[PDB]
Amino acid sequence: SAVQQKLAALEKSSGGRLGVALIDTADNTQVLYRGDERFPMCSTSKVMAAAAVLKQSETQKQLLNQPVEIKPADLVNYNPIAEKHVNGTMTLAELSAAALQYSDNTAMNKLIAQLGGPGGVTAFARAIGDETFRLDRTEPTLNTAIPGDPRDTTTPRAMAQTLRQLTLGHALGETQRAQLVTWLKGNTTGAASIRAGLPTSWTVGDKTGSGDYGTTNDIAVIWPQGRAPLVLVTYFTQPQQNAESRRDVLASAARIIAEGL
Ligand SMILES: *[B@@]1([O])O[C][C]([C][O])O1
Repeated sequence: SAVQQKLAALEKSSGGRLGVALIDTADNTQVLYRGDERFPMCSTSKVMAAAAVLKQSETQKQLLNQPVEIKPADLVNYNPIAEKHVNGTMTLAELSAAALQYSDNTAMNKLIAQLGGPGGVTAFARAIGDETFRLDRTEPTLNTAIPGDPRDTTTPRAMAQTLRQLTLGHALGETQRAQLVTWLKGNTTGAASIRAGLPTSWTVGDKTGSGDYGTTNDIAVIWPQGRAPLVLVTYFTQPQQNAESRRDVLASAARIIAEGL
């Protein structure tokens, strides 16, 4: 299609490897580019950890209000919110929000611990029908994004389907789904990524990711004004370990997708 030709051209111009999956929930049509290739998730994996904790809260009704102590040893490489609460506590809701809206890595590690390790996050993916997602490591090493390494990867197709189920479907209870959507819509890290390629009037909830090898990711639910929502996953990684982030590629891919509608 026109869109696949434009995405291939964008990829060629960028020097890296681009993966895209769009689900249009109007007709459940899909647009895929490298849709079944594995990409390092980096921080887009935080959506799965937060959703797994939300799923737990369907039975443990007060779980999100449980205080979790932030100790100095807990701090890793990027902890914008957790740093503000060292030697104090954050609730699981606050940690989930921090992981999602600020990409706080300490928050992610506390969520992983709550789930019993990376295998607990992966188990939740399996439980909602995602056979592709795998979380193997904690922060910060899950961002190494080594070419060919299957650890901490998923495919665009799988992540788009899972994000659809979590936000628009019923993998979560009604209050939990609404909470997740609220958290994603409040993301603070996404302005230069998918959002930048879309009409300013569209509502977007997204989670970015970045890692080594210039890995630059964003996964989004998009609510166009007067139109069924869309789920868009854009993964990008580069051949040089020290490559710079390329959020503009994700913006451009979103723009190309949006043109085709
Ligand atoms: B994710 O990818 O988003 C930011 C943090 C930095 O390590 O991880």
